[PDB]
Amino acid sequence: CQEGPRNCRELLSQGATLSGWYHLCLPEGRALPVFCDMDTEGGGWLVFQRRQDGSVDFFRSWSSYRAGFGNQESEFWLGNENLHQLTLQGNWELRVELEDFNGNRTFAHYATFRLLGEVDHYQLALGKFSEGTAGDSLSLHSGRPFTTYDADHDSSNSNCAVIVHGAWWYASCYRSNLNGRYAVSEAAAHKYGIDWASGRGVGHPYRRVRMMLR
Amino acid sequence: GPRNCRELLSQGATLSGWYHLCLPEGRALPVFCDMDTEGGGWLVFQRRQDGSVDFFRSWSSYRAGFGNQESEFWLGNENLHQLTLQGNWELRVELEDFNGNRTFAHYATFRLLGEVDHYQLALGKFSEGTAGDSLSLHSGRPFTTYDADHDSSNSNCAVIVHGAWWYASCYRSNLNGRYAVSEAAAHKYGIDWASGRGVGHPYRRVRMMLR
Amino acid sequence: GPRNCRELLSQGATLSGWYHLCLPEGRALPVFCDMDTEGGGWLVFQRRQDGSVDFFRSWSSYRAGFGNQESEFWLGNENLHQLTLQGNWELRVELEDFNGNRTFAHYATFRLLGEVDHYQLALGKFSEGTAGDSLSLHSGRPFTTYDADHDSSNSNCAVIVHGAWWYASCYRSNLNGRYAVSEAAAHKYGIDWASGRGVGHPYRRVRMMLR
Ligand SMILES: OC[C@H]1O[C@@H](O)[C@H](O)[C@@H](O)[C@H]1O
Ligand SMILES: [Ca+2]
Ligand SMILES: [Ca+2]
Ligand SMILES: [Ca+2]
Repeated sequence: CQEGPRNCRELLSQGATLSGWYHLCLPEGRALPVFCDMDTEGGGWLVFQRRQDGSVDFFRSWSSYRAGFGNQESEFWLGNENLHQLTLQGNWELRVELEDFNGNRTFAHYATFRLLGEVDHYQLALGKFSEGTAGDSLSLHSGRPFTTYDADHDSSNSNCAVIVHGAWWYASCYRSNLNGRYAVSEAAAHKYGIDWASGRGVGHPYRRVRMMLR
Repeated sequence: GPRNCRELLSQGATLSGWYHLCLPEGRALPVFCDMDTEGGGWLVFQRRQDGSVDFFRSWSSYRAGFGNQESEFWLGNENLHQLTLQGNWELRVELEDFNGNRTFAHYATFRLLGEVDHYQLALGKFSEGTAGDSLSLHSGRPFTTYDADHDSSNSNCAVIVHGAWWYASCYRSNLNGRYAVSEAAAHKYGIDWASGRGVGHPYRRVRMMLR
Repeated sequence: GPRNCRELLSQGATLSGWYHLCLPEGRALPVFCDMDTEGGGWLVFQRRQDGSVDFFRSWSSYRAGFGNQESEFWLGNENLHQLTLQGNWELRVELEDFNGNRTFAHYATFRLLGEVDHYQLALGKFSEGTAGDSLSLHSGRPFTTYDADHDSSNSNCAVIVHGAWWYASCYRSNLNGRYAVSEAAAHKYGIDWASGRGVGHPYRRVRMMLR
């Protein structure tokens, strides 16, 4: 990792103005492909999660969430270890984008986002809510470890990941569940899906979601 | 690094997609290469498909380029100037209507002058094309955006027609105009090619390409 | 990238998509890596899925590769020969019918000889596969295109069946064959796998991949 840029803002500043896949050079000297959104809200956003069509299975294990998974062309999770390494230094603001089946867009912004390391179960450290038409459904999850079906760290007598078919910084269980089970419409919706409580509520999911940092 | 798409094709890159070019300033430039059409080696510098990207942008935005490699984009006037400094690049314009019929226009050469000359279009002869000629009018004219009026109208054509182009008063083509998903949704001024479907009768997909 | 998709995955490349491999000669080769299927690390060298790309192509086109990163392609015979000069590459064939049913075929090893040997297929033993074995017949045979007949037939298999393959007289598999959008539009010879749906009963989606 022969130098490279440290984030999407730096790529943009350097003249990379089209959104798409770029390599960042991580602090440890490892190259990482990432999707940079160079257009929304001034550009320079590192998109680390995307839901679009239900083509990719998000009901995955600790190791899968740790390393990342999915398809560049469609849906993915960048990986918790990548996110921890990226967010160690610098202030990264979080933007969440949501789109319902009508094509109505809503959003949520948070001042900072950081994940602790694997020993701390990639615990979420979330900054304060700034603004968002979708409302705040992630603050509850701040301070909580990540749990998957094979790594129960939540505050429930059960395994929330198993219970609600996802992976997240579950409590018992959630106000948000963006790595939840995909549904192509309300009819096909699951009890627990790609939900944002303060927007459309539990059991009433979104068609497209993105989570992004700048 | 490679300086264009034909160079890339010659070295064995035979699949159409995104590649990196090396600009004179030692800058890496992502570009879309069409490695198939008419033998291949075409740098696609503008694409419209779905209305997902806003094309009503400022001088600075058009100078730098904007958009999404996954969908619609404008490569950027400065990028285009630097690319076309040398060589004679042929221009191919591809249009697709709402029924899916494709038509085209071919111009012998395409070059943009520098920013001091307002990215003036230098265009060779229309050679052939089922879409007919709707760019010759614009040859020799500076680029105009809503915040930088260089056209031949007392008003600002970019504002009147909601786009950016080498406007006169105002246009025979307007490929950076406002997107419309169907006819029914058509704007008075849209993604238009006057010799093709005419002003006010837009296309669903457009590509502008150099080779 | 390193030598194959497994090595990329092992270095942290966990998202499926287009990566670069560095070939023996020192040429960078864009390839698609599937980082998920059966643990991931598969290099996909052929993909069919729409019919948007013409697969009835010449010897030199099959040598160099052709298609679109976003959709259908053939990686190229010379590329495959270079990749398989070293290492052990298992072949996985993925087939999908018009109902979404997915079947597979696995072979222990896969290698292509050089051009002087007409990119002859060197195929290992069929291990398992719900689609059954329809490539074993083709092992040890030269590749054939409409402009280069090397098959075991008095005719040109590539012309008769409209594709390109390691034809005998003619085939039990024809995955580079003419696309069909339905079972109703099916051709005498199409994208066929004898032991699967059989000759004349084509698939909607196909991938050929190595690990
Ligand atoms: O029993 C699980 C439940 O946990 C709640 O806190 C959450 O609001 C619901 O979405 C549901 O997941
Ligand atoms: Ca628990
Ligand atoms: Ca004016
Ligand atoms: Ca013969």
